[PDB]
Amino acid sequence: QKAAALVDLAEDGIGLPVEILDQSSESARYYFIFTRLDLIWSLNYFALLFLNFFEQPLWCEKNPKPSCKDRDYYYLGELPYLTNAESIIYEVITLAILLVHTFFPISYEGSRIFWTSRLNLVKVACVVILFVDVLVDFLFRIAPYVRVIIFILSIRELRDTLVLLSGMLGTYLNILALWMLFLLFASWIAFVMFEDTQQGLTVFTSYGATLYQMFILFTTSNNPDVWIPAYKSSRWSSVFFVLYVLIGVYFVTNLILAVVYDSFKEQLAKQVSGMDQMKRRMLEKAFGLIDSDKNGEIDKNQCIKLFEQLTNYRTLPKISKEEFGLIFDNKDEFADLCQAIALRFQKEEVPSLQIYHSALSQQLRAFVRSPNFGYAISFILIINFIAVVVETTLDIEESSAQKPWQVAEFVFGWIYVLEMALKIYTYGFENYWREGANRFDFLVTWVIVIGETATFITPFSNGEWIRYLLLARMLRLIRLLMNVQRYRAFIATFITLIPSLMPYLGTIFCVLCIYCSIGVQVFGGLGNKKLFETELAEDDYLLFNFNDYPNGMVTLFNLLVMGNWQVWMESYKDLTGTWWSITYFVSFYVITILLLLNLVVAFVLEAFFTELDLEEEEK
Amino acid sequence: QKAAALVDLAEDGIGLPVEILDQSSESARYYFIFTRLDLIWSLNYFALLFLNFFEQPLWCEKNPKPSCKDRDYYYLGELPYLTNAESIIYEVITLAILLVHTFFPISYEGSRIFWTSRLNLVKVACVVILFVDVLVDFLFRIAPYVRVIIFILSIRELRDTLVLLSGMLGTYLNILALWMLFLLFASWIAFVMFEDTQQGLTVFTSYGATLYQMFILFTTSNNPDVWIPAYKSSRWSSVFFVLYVLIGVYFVTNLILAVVYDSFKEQLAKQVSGMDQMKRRMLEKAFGLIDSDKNGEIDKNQCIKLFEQLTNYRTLPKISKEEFGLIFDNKDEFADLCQAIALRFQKEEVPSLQIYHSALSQQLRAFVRSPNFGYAISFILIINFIAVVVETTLDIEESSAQKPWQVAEFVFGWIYVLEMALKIYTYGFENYWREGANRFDFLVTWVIVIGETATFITPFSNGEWIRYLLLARMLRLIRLLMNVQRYRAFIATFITLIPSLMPYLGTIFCVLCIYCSIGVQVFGGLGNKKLFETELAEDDYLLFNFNDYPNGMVTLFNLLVMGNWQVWMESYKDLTGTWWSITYFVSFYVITILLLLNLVVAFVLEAFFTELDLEEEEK
Ligand SMILES: COc1ccc([C@@H]2N[C@@H](C(=O)O)Cc3c2[nH]c2ccccc32)cc1CN1CCN(c2ccccc2F)CC1
Ligand SMILES: COc1ccc([C@@H]2N[C@@H](C(=O)O)Cc3c2[nH]c2ccccc32)cc1CN1CCN(c2ccccc2F)CC1
Ligand SMILES: [Ca+2]
Ligand SMILES: [Ca+2]
Ligand SMILES: [Ca+2]
Ligand SMILES: [Ca+2]
Ligand SMILES: [Ca+2]
Ligand SMILES: [Ca+2]
Ligand SMILES: [Ca+2]
Ligand SMILES: [Ca+2]
Ligand SMILES: [Ca+2]
Ligand SMILES: [Ca+2]
Repeated sequence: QKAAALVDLAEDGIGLPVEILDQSSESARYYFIFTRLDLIWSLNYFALLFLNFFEQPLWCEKNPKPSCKDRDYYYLGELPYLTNAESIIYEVITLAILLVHTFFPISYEGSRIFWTSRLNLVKVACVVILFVDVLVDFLFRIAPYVRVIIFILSIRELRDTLVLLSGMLGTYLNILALWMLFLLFASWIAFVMFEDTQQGLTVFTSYGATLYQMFILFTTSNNPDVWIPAYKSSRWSSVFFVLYVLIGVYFVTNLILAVVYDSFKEQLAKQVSGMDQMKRRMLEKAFGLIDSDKNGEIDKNQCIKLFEQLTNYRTLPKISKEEFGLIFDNKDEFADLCQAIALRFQKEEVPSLQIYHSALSQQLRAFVRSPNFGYAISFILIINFIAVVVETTLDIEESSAQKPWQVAEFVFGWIYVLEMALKIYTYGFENYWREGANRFDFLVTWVIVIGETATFITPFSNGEWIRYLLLARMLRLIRLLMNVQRYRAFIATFITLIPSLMPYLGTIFCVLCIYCSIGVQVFGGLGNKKLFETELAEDDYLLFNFNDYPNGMVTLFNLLVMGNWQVWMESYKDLTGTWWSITYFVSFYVITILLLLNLVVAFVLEAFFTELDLEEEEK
Repeated sequence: QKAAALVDLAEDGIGLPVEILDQSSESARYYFIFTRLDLIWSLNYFALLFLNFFEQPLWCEKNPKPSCKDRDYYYLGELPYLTNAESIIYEVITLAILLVHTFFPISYEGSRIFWTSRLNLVKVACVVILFVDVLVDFLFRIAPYVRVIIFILSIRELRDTLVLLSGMLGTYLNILALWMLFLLFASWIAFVMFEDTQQGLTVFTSYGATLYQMFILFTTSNNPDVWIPAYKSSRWSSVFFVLYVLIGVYFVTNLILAVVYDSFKEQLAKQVSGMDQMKRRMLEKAFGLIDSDKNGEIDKNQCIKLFEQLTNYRTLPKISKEEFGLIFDNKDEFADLCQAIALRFQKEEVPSLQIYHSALSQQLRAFVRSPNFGYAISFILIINFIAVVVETTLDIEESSAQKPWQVAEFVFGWIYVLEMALKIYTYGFENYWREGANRFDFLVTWVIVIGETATFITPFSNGEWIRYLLLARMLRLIRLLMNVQRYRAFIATFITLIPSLMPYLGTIFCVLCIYCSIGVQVFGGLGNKKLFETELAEDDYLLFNFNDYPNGMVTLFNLLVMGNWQVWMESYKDLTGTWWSITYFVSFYVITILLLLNLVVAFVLEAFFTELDLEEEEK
């Protein structure tokens, strides 16, 4: 419908999808049908992108290919790894399925328009660097790097997040320079102080070592341990370090975050503003198609229809009458009107789903929308909680009475696949997928049903571990505490934080994956027998990894939490012998600790502060 | 002057002193003269309060008074300590000088008014608990506690800061309860997971130990070390802890600060608002005395005088004329007028200082206010910097040529005592004390001159260490970088942070002093010979303190930076044997790490954010 090309586009303004094709000459118009089918394609790609990115943890390492002992607990590792005969198939498969997706934009874009767009040219550019590796691998250095790189821009949420980092990255280098001058100047005054004293052994390499130590003391990871010989020479030596750590942590390290916070708050206001201009680009598009006379304004009889399919197709406002004209007695105004319909009149109605009779289903559908059903599943999870605490508490007692209660938990898992099956049937798959909590339950109910088929066709620890975890589907009981006025902002922020922090937690995560590809290449060994035991002992327990990519992934996490992080840096230094290997650890800290982790803090607070002004606005 | 009782009070509104005596029937009026002399009394008390608070570090410990070996390196300590024969004198002296100060309010207050005021009654209450100890000490448990307690409220800046904590302390307990439930619930799911596995040795005491470990992992101080047996049993064990540390640090620990931030921002808006009502209480007081007719408004001829002694006594606006009435052609309006005079017309003029001739001094005074003098001392510190870097760099070379340059640094110290003596003479001691940088230099110039008298009457390390440090008087060269538009907000915040963070850094500091008095009493020993070596080894190097109050003060700092903090908590646990000694460490963390240190972060950012909107306002 000529009028429906705009109502559907008005709900696209409220729902906020993003596409940039101006002309186009549900059902709208031609360019839309070129892109419309991408949705199933996008859903199937979703699995491909995940597996493409994971082809690097499951990848076979590069240092085992030469000498010496092949696939041993020596130079430790723990995953399935890979055989290239079984590797290239996935390279070929993931690549081929990928290439269909990267050139699919030309369907809805122009031929030259696709090639000239900076997004699609780099997309195909990393698409051409992964094909050459595959051909050469068939008959390996920067091959995993394009996996994560083609992954970070394969998703828009990670892409706009990386762009947000760019605008604030410039001011971040200038404060790092001042941070460097502080470390530089503080290292100087510290070294001269302790050249004619006993701590000349810690300042033996002098400024080169004393800057390295004042740098880790800036992280306080070695606070009582780095200046303990000086504190043994004179008690008044501590006066310097409490002075330094004070300024270093409470003055320096604090206002560093205050920079990111403001720079992040600025760039986020830049992103949502351009998001508004983009959203209005569809709203002005919809209006521009119903204003045929180009005068800039629409008539009554020309807008009574636009409301008429807005009240029917999308949301529930009112009913049209002959009193329509009784209530009666521009381009930029229509956008505000639908945005006002978007907050009050808007409650996205059910899409279809049938060639079927409502009769037999009509019973179940009304009794399931009743609030008493919401209380029923609630009490079912309460009686499930007191049930789970008994099965688990009978494992610790080791009494064999853990068995009868643990099979009753399986019947609880059947209550929820019933609940999943009856609720998706009584609301529609799209309405059931609209709310965030129901998407979760669906995929966690489906991790139970694949467990049931597996656990019972396969044949305790085969069933206890795989099922007792999914009591996490009883975690929406925490929404109860939002009724308490105190904890409302806390839980409501946290709940709204879990998804909103995920694009930022996936970005910092991809950094480790680039970093782990580097650590694998540069640190393949570990002189494995005399340098391993001399370097670390209590920390050799810690440095039992980073010879494997998952081992490297968990140890970058240990460096990401910064818990005894310097024991990896100081060791891999003397495992390589040169001071230039600690740069990998200095570059890590600067890029993720002083930057990415400082960023996610400002996001949480700003998200919490936005939750405050929101609950303040309702009253 | 009847008119001058109000202009001086109007500058008290702009300068913001605080006193609460309504009637009073420089020179103002009777109640003021009762308080006016307190200024010299307050300056002398300033030294008394400092020494009173320090009578606890220099205090002789309590566990050495019984057995066994008296004053040995055994159960280690390092300060001068105390002999009670030489202790009580300072008790008697500090007490007697104190009591004069605590009852001095009755001079300007009413007799019943002093006794009924909650401030003065508790002031005298801790004044009566310190007198009983002194009498009994002459012929000891809660005696140091009233030192810090009578100190935290002896200064208004620490007092209003403690009050700011009170309004936000209530909501802090409720989030601690949710933090406790997270630790509780996470400890549960963690223990049941690892009861039938190898990590049953770390979860040997089960929930009691696993909560204790998940609590320290929440601090990440033992991140790679606490779950290393589980990661050795299965690689998929790390999936749980990365999940937990993620939520624990990035979700939980973050929004905890977001609470303090908002609660701190609220209570700070409460403090400055009541500060404004208090400031206006003097402004409405000054107006109320020049409005004799009580109608609420003042005449021209009645306000032309008030401006006439405002332009003469305090600041420089304009000149009165017969054109005064040519420019011409209420209570709440007059306050805004002087506050507008306070930002534009206001530039606090020089107080007197003489019975002397300006003649011989009139030369030096005009040549020192010239900008070329500011460039002269600037180049003098630049040539001082390149001078200091050579003397120090000749100590490291150990060449005897360090001597001639190091005596030339003494002549630099004479340039600055000259600069101090000529500048205080050409501006007045009060103008020289008005600016914050000049107060600093004065006291650091005076730490040089006491060094000169000492260093030369006493007779290298006797002179190098005591003088090369005071190159810190060349630190105002950092104000240069404020000319660079990038680093302006950074340095300007930092400079405005150093004093503004001091009342908050003194508050957290006094907490350690209460806490150290506790650690001394409860932990006097260290079974010193078998439990010391079995408890800690690498950490016995760390646990070489907390048997002395300064030793306890530096180790609470080590716990304050949270660097390997659990090694003190876990040890003093098995040094006492009971789990209830770790509460001292849990109570510490909660009170200062999750509360006070989270607070000083919000202050820095808010101070930095206020510096941003300030530099934005000038343009
Ligand atoms: C690594 O090599 C150096 C060794 C000593 C010094 C100075 N020598 C010291 C002394 O004499 O006290 C300490 C000190 C210096 N400058 C200061 C300024 C303020 C406070 C302390 C100092 C500078 C450098 C730096 N070079 C060489 C290396 N470069 C450099 C290296 C990496 C990144 C950026 C850089 F640019 C450029 C300049
Ligand atoms: C210290 O003693 C206990 C031992 C076990 C439990 C519970 N037993 C566990 C189980 O069976 O899994 C773990 C668990 C419980 N409750 C939960 C709620 C949510 C998640 C996990 C749990 C409770 C307590 C607490 N008592 C006794 C001690 N008190 C208590 C002690 C200090 C401060 C405040 C308090 F109030 C009051 C209630
Ligand atoms: Ca390959
Ligand atoms: Ca020396
Ligand atoms: Ca029209
Ligand atoms: Ca057991
Ligand atoms: Ca490890
Ligand atoms: Ca005493
Ligand atoms: Ca089991
Ligand atoms: Ca009047
Ligand atoms: Ca030397
Ligand atoms: Ca120590």
